[PDB]
Amino acid sequence: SAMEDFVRQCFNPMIVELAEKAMKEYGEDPKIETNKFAATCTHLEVCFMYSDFGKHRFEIIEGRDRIMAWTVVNSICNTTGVEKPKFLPDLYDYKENRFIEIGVTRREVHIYYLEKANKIKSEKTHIHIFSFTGEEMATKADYTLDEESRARIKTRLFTIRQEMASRSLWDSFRQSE
Ligand SMILES: O=C(O)c1[nH]c(-c2ccc(-c3nnn[nH]3)cc2C(F)(F)F)cc(=O)c1O
Ligand SMILES: [Mn+2]
Ligand SMILES: [Mn+2]
Repeated sequence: SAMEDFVRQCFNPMIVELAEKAMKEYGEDPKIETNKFAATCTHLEVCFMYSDFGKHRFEIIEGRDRIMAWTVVNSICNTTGVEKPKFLPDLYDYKENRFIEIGVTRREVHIYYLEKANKIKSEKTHIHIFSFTGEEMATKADYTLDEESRARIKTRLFTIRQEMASRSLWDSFRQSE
C-alpha cells in the first residue's frame, strides 16, 4: 500500500524498525494494520523529539523492550522514591521529577486527555496530549517544554497529516483512531 511507502519515506529507519518490532510483538502486520503502523511511528517520533528537547532532562521509556523499560522505571523509582506507575509511561522528567505520558490524537485533545487520565489514575504521571491541528492539552496546563520545542512538535505533526492528505491517506487515518 501507499501507507507503508509513506511511513518509510517520512520516518527515520530506527523509528520504522521499532514500530515494526512492536507490531510483530502483538501479532500485527504493518502491511495490514497500516494506520496503526503510522500511529506507532508518529507517537515514537513525538516521544523522541520531546526527549531530545532536553545534562539530559528526560529519560526515554517508550521504544525500549518491556524488560528494559521496567528496568529503567525501577531504577528511577528506587533513586527518587517516586511511586511506581502501573502502566509503562513514555518519559521521565528529572527536572520536574515526574513521569510523563505523551498522547497524540486525531480527535479533540480533551477527549483523549480524559481517556488517558481515566486510564492511568496515577495522579503522579503527567499527561501531555498533542493534536495534528496544533492543539495541546497537559496536566495542570503544565506544558513542560518551551514554546519553540512544542512548536516544533506541532509543526511536525501537522506536516505528517498534510503528507498523508497529499497521498489521500488522512481520512482513513483520522477515522482509525
Ligand atoms: O504501548 C504504549 O506505551 C502506547 N501505545 C499506544 C497505542 C495504542 C493503540 C493504538 C492503535 N491504533 N489503531 N489501533 N490501535 C496505537 C497506539 C500508538 F500511539 F502507540 F500508536 C498509545 C500511547 O500513547 C502509548 O504510550
Ligand atoms: Mn508508551
Ligand atoms: Mn504515549
